[PDB]
Amino acid sequence: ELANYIAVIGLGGYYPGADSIDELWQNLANGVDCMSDFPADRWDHSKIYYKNRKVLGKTTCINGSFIKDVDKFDYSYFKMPKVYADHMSPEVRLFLQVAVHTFEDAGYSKETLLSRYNGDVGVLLGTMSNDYHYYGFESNVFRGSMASGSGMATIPMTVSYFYGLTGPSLFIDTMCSSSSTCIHTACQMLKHDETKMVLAGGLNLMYHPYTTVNTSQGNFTSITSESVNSYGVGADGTVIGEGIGAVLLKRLDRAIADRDQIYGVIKGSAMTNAGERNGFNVPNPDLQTLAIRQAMDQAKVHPSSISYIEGHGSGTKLGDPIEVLGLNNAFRWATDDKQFCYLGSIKSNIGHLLAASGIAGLTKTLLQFKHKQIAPSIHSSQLNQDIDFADTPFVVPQQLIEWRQPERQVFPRRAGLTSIAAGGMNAHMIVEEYPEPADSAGQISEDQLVFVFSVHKLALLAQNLTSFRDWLASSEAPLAQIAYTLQVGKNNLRNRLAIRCRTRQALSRALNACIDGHYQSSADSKIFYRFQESDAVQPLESDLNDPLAPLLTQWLNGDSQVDWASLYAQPPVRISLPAYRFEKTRCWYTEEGYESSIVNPLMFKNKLHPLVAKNCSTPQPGAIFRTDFVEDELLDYVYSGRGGRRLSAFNFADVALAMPALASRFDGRTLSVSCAFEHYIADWTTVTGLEYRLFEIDSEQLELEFDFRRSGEQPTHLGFAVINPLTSDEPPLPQQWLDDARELLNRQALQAGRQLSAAEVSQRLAQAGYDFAPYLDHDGELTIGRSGLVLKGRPPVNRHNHYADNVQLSPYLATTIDKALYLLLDELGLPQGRVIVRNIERLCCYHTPAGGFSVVLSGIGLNDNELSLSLLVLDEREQICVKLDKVSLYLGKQEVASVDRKHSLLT
Amino acid sequence: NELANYIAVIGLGGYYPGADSIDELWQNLANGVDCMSDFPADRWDHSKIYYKNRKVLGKTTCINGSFIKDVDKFDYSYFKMPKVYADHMSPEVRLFLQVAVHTFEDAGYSKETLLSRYNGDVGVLLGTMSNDYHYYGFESNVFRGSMASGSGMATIPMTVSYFYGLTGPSLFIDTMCSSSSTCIHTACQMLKHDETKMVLAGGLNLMYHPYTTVNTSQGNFTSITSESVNSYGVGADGTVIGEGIGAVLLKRLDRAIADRDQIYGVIKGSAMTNAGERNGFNVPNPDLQTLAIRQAMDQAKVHPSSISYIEGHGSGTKLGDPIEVLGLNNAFRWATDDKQFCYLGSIKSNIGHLLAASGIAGLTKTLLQFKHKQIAPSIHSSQLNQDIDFADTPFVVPQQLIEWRQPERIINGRKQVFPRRAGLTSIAAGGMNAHMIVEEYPEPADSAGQISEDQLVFVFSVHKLALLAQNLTSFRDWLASSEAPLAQIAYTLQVGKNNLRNRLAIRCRTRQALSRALNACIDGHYQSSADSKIFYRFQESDAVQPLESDLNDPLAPLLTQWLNGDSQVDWASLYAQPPVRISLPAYRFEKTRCWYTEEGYESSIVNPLMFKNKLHPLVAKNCSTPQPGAIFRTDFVEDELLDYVYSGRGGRRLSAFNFADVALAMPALASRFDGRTLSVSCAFEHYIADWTTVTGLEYRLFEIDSEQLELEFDFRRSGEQPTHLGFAVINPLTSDEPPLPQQWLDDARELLNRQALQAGRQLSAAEVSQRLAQAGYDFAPYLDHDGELTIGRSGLVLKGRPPVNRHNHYADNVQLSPYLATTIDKALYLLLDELGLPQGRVIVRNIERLCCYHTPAGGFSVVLSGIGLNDNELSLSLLVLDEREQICVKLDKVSLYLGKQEVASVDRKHSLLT
Repeated sequence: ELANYIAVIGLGGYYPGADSIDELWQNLANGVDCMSDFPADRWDHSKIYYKNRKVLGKTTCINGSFIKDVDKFDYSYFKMPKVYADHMSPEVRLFLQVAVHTFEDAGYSKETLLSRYNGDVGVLLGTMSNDYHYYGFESNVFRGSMASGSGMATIPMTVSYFYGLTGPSLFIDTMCSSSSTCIHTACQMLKHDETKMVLAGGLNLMYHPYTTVNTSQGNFTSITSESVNSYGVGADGTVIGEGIGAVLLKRLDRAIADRDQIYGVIKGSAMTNAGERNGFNVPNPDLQTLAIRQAMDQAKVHPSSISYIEGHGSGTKLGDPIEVLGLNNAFRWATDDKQFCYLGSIKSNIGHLLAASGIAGLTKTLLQFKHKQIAPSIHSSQLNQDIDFADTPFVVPQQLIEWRQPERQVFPRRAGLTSIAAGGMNAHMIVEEYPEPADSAGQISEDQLVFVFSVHKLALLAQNLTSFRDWLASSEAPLAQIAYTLQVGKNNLRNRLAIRCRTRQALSRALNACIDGHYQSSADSKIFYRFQESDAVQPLESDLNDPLAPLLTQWLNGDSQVDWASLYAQPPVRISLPAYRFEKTRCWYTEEGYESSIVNPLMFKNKLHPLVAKNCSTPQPGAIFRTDFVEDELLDYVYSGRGGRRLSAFNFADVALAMPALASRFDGRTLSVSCAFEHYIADWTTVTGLEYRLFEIDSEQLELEFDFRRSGEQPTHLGFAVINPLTSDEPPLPQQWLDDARELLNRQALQAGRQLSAAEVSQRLAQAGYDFAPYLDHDGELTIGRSGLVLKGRPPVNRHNHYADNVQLSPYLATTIDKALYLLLDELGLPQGRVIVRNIERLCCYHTPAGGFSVVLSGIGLNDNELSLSLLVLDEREQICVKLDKVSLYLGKQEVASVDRKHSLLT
Repeated sequence: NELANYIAVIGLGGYYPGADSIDELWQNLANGVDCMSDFPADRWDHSKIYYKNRKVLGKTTCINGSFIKDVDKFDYSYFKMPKVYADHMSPEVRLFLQVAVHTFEDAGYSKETLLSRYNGDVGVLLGTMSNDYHYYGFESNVFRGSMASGSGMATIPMTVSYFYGLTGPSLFIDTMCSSSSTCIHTACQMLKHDETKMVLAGGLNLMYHPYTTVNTSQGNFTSITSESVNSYGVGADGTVIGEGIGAVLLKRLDRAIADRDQIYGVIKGSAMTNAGERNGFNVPNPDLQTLAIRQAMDQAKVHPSSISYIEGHGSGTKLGDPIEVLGLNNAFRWATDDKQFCYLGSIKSNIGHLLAASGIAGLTKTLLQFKHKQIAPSIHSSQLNQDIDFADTPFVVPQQLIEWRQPERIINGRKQVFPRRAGLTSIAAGGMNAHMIVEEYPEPADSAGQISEDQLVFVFSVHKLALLAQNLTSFRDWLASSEAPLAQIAYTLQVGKNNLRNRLAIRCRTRQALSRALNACIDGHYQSSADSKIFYRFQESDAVQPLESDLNDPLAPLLTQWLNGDSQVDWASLYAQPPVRISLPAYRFEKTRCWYTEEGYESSIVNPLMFKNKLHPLVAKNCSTPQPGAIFRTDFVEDELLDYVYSGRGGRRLSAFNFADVALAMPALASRFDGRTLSVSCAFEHYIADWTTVTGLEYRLFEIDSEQLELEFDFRRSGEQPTHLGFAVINPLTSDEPPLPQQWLDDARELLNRQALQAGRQLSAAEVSQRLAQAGYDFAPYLDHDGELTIGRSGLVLKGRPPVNRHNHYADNVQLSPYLATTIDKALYLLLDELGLPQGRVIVRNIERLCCYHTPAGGFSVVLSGIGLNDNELSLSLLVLDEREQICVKLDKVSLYLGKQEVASVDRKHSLLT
């Protein structure tokens, strides 16, 4: 039956929070959460983030997990021109590095694959995205440009090309189960002797911001959680992470004969599709169960003998319980025993790696075999309430524990691994530990020990050796396994170094003499090298009676096929050596500060100002600007009230402030503006445009007429503003006004007088028929005083438009003022009063504060049908950010008759 | 035992260019029909993105292709899906889903039958090299918040598996061009090892987004000269991409024989290899192709002499075709010294290279060859590839439709008659090779089965009553050309069509009765008669014409269950022997348009923002202030202005006449003189010898009064302040306007006649080209169609022919095109040359009274006359006329500046001045 089993002989990958596979294990073993924020060096996530799916074009993904150096690629090492690497998908580049790590980890240089198998090796992998082509597409939207990105099949075939492989090179996509499907396929290929080894794996990356927009619209990721709570407190959805992984697979009889490292044995694997169900993305537990049973059957293993399951564990309310039901039904036909098998998921640590979820899971499980420990499965200190684990075979491990061989006969450590595709595909495989051989150190005479290293760049030699020296200090491996694997399992590159010695001491000293750059061959070591890059040679002085002399002479001279094995009476078993340190040269289609239009779309960046799109001036005196009013381009500005969609009058204050720069005028000066409205737009729904006319009246003064229009109608005149530069010249603030604000702010910090919570402020606005979603609905506390009122605001971190750099008086602030004004109306006995601004006199605006602010209304008076008042906006340090001498409000028929003239505020 | 090693093809479907059914495709193949066509106008205007070579980034060199119809249409209702969902879904998923139905049904397996027989244990395996629908939503998101579009690759197979409730492996697999063959190969192994009961395998290629062709063009593997794939023929530069969607239903041979399926053919052996070590990612190794062929042959236990047809990759490249034939020869010649006994062709000659679908296309042709016992011609090979010595090979490329004989050989003393056997080969650019050996299979003697003719009923169902008449018409048309026994039609209708909500049954014993009844139903008269009884239940409208109780009649219960809407109905119990499945006509899906955009949409890829964000190609944006005058500014970027810039000795050049066009554009930019004919004069105050250094252009426009605009224009260079360039006056014409002076018209007349007659001193197009070349000009990529020059006593004329493909196909306010401006620069240079300045500099000082009455649609003539030399100024009058000889542009006077050594060098006695 050994011809039916498959050995994993090689393991590699890049994972978030770890620089090596062994660092990955320490993180797992120590329950480290490896999720993090979207990294600032890719894009600024605050510019595309929004809390729910209702604003199209943003993403609801709060965070993820990320590998380092996604843009780095050693193009020189893979004999590729740089311009080519710059245009090639990172999926291809980084998988190519991971492939070298996995072959090398297994103890198979390129040259050894040719010798042993004449390249008869397959490569199978999948990914669910490959978005690099967007760089060239987007550039082509603007200008004639080079396409970017690589076809999916280019990923495996480039590995096969670089390594000269003749076995099957396939890209396979089965969504989330893709890497497991590749692993399963590899096993069949190997079982039936179609190729001698297979490299199988997968990846998931998120280097383009649109990847997260598309993910968000797929509606399967959480909009609340920053973690994947595998079998714990179920979320609305999963969280996506990054990674790249591969295993090298060989049929078991052959791996034994070849004396490979065997991380574990795959003894059964099975796939099923969900089948008939109601909903594309809905699982059928029974078809999961079936794959699990087929895998166990094929492995000839009774389910009592399984002691660990690496579950899918994607973290959802409804997927997790379904998965466990699937597992339970796959066990309980054979036993009634409860909570004898551990159940976890690496998703808890690094998130859902989509196509790579299967290989990530297998990586953890193999690591557990190797250390004979079960890692914690985190974010599950509270277990999913819809799962009754006590009636299952399963316990979710909360700490690092000894993986004991279970007794029931003592059984070896056996695990099952499950991967589940959204679209229906399931995979389960049974894996078992394998014992290290008794004779794994091999046999070589000591005077024939030599340690050979090669790098492609002399710049990197010091690093590669430094990395190898520290690994050595804490390695347990016999010197003959290290020597043999260096000889047979490292790509033989152009700068070559040999250290002949027979102890660890000597090897370290020698290493340090090389790292320090002098290469003085000590008493306990001889150092030889040939560095073809520089032509430097420290020649081997050779001997007649010495089998090693010619072999070493060939290697140093650059030959690629040296009979190292002849030095050994028995070959040592292969071992894991530290990964080659690739050169980290950036290869990317764009400059580093680049922001895709996905971050700033053209509804923002094609406008001079969010409410002033285009200059349409004619040779006539005066400048003319025009804007198409499209509500969805202006989600920062428009809100609902009783009787229609609205937009603060104070936003036209921000337009008046922006005008002098649009006229190359009053540069660097801060401005006063007044503004008078001759019409009230109760419903902006059918407004199609805005027009502005700007006139220079003299050197000190600009005037702005503005209008709107609707489909089919002539223009309607809207308003008129006057804009002046500001100076030291203007009077000090009246003392009465500052006293009132001092007193109002103090009753807010102390909470005296009529006082409404944010929640109560929300209900008043809600019951008045206001809706401020998606960007204007953060409400603050209200203080009502003897002399006026204060309403706090806190601008959202995420707004719609993060491009415009000329918005001084922000729409959040503007709208916050509209709210203060309504609340004043309410306070004066007008719970339904319309806020109609007739006039604004002498508004100065330094900036909208990035933190909280307070809006203060005082000096409130009523005359005929006008409610006048003074307004200030202070920040959290109580620095005045806006000062506005007088707002005049217009009170309709109904407002005049209803208004409470008694009110203390008024008198 | 051994038959369990072989895989039967029991079903066949697809969509291919120039064919509305698989039968029509055979007819096209049998008749040698070229199915390539122009990029279709109902998708995009190819002339706006085409360029002849790869030097212009953003365009495509793809001349043509092949295309299926109705790439935008999808029966979302049949597939139980909201329309909005269908609209955002990749056509790859949508169309493969329809083809999957055709293929299951062609095999004779409804959904309900797949469930009863195998519990859905059926796999789905396909690939494609493109899925570009996501660009609609990406592009829209570049502009505004928008829904994403497109489906992931694995959504294609899993959607079929979802709709059919299948539990077998559902995989997307990409091995580039060999993808569909890799899928069929993989299916065979899964079926051999009994991992699943049947597999649907296939592939597809589509080009519905213009960018797909841009990306292909930059891949540098398609011909820039040929409108055909010349498989094994001459003129093989690079391949040409075609569209198609194909699948086959596969089952293990023993199971297929036992179930009495239609067996189109038997796959007896299949192997895959990768190219391995080699010099160049896209370079083949013929030895690894040979290894694949040998392994397939070994696996089928076939001697190479027994193979009588090969469906070659045949991609029509200069390097690939000889290499492929080398690989095939090496795979054969070890076994036989026979030459030219086996036919070799490729369906790519008819429909182009279907990339991932190349293999299932080739398999489709081969299975049709077996069915008809004929070898189809392989076209575009009447002259054979000159680097292939075919007489030293086993192979000949068939030029006609020929009968496929069972080949026969006495081998090692024993007469062997072999069945028709074919080898098929698919090759990927990146290394992967597939070869499979496929063999004809004989039709059973008793395929008609047995049933009492009283138990014949013909059952039909549709999802929408509105499509009923159409489906019955298509069945009736098929029926009129078919002699299939009635029992087989009845049974395949019973087990092999998805059972849908509107159900119709015609019960009758003969053809004549069935045809009568179909005619009736088709017309909406569903009444029974002596020779036929008609029953139905249309759940959609709730109309019922039920049968009556007959305790005796075997058909009553089953028919009642079926009409009532039951899925599990034991039709097989009517038959003493079940008939063999036959192919019935495809269901006619509703052709509703599901697309992300409206019809008429052009991607920015067609009109990029470097064109569409400008008010005019030379006038990007208004930057005016409140002071009188309008101000415009433009960033000078040569690559955004390929229509405009050329090279001369000094450097990069831009015709001065382009500024007359800018002036002509101005009054519309200022809302002035709408509709009126304009007159423009301009004076140039500086000559730019190399435009390379120019970074920007600035324009100031002023109203002098009612009837006059003045335009000032400057340029700037990096880190310099604006330099002045010139000054235009723009006035509208009155109809106070005198006609053209008579002399001037006489001269033009005579000169155009001299041109039409090829009279006097003429320079051919080639000579004019060398005059300019020897003077250091280069007009690539857009301004280089040099025409003939005619010189007479008093003027000259140069012919212009504006190329169909230019850089900017978006601007609508270009009246004097840059091609015409630059053609004027050429004429003026040729004047200088003829006056004795073969290296003369054209420096335009002044343009007096230019009117552009119309814009030539195509060809034109530039006429120079009234030529004078006064001090250092060469002045002339100029006309542009179109092919009808209507005056498009008239210009009283151009003034050229000549330097002093130029003034000394001119021939003062030349007739042009005399």
